Amino acid sequence: TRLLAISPHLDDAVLSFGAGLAQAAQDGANVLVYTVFAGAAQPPYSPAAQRMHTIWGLAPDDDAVLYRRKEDIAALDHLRVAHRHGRFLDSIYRKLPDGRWLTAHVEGRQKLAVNDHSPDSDHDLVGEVADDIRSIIDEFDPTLVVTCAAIGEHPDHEATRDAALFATHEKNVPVRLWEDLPYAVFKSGAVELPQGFRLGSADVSSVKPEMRSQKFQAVERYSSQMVLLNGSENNLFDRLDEHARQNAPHGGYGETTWPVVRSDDS
Ligand SMILES: [Zn+2]
Repeated sequence: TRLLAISPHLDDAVLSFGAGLAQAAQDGANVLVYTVFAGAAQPPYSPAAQRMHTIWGLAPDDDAVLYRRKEDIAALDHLRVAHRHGRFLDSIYRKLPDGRWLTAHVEGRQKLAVNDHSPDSDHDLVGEVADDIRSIIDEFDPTLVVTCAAIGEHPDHEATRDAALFATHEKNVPVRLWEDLPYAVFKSGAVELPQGFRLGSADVSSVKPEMRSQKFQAVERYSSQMVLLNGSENNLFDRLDEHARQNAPHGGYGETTWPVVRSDDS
């Protein structure tokens, strides 16, 4: 078993699928977690990115990607799994064809806005990511790929998911999507996939207490994300536990995943 996890950002795979990853490694699978939007970034940073760096406990002009890459390696090392850091820039670092930043801070507004841009630029990014995933599939030869459902509709999550669907389809490799956490605690769960793909029946995993502990300890390695993830209740792990309990009342901890299959008539 060769399991390739494809994470949009440096944290998503562990938050969403860390128990699954840790399980797979125990069961003797060869596990690699490739993060798409782990591309090196350097100043000048946008006001929005500088604001994010501050929220992450860094100075505005710190090399945030380096800090986050080191966190990811610690987290994945804790799960006893391999890492691979991709070349693509997080949405907060990307520019539009016209030279504007992709993402902007709006005075008063907490949530960051995305600037309008052409169909083509979106298409091009997904195409590039798909190219890199195809290359990694050739190199690593996975028997299973897992990536995000993009619950919560983060553009980087949607780009990752779509690129993985295209690449795995072309390469004829089985693929599953995980339930994005903690996003799924606040969103309906429904997603719109690219034409021709659909979700099969959910699997809700059941993992031993030791794996839950390992997952949660691994999440803690992402120091930069802790304040953001815990919120003003300081209750990330409680919310994750409650979410799992909802989906398995007579169970222990678990993670929801769906197989992705081809639609009828496609
Ligand atoms: Zn993410």
